[PDB]
Amino acid sequence: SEDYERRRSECVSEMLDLEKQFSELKEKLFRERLS
Amino acid sequence: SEDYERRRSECVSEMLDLEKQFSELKEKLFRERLS
Amino acid sequence: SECVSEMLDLEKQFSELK
Amino acid sequence: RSECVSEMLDLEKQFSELKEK
Amino acid sequence: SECVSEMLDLEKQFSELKEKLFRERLS
Amino acid sequence: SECVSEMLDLEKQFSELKEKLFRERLS
Amino acid sequence: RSECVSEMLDLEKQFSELKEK
Amino acid sequence: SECVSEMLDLEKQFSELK
Ligand SMILES: [Cl-]
Ligand SMILES: [Cl-]
Repeated sequence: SEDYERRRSECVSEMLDLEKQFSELKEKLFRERLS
Repeated sequence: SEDYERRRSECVSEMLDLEKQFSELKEKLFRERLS
Repeated sequence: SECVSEMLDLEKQFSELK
Repeated sequence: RSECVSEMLDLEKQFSELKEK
Repeated sequence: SECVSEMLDLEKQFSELKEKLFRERLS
Repeated sequence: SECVSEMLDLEKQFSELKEKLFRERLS
Repeated sequence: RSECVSEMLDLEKQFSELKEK
Repeated sequence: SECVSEMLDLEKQFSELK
């Protein structure tokens, strides 16, 4: 058997994590460029 | 006299605030669309 | 500030939208 | 009636001003 | 109206700048 | 290499989806 | 040598898979 | 998970980039 939704969620959570790192960098660059 | 940099910073801070509201909505929509 | 009062208006409208 | 437009326009210009140079 | 199309115009400018900054800091 | 051009490709897909979602939830 | 490319490709496909339907 | 191990690699490379 395969816990398809558990596995899906672990993958989603990693993508969310990487995308929040990208976003944090974009927000830093935005604030630095305007300040 | 005009505290040009103080005034500039208050304007910048508001723009940062509005843009963080927009970002929070985009992040909510992203997570909901992937989950 | 004009920049600040207008942004506050915009922040309010974005809140109401949501 | 129509700050939406007027305000957007002004804030658009202020944003260009802030990210210049 | 709570300014929707104009709010979109502005958010678009912010997002375009963020994408350009990211690409530049990295490229 | 720490994968830079490929990291940009992916971030671009994420940002494009976020812009589409925002526009849709609001339009 | 080159997971960068291979990994990007796989994760690109996984991202399309996740946002489908 | 393949998705997870690859993402962790990508997260590490993004950290190293910074
Ligand atoms: Cl399992
Ligand atoms: Cl003053």
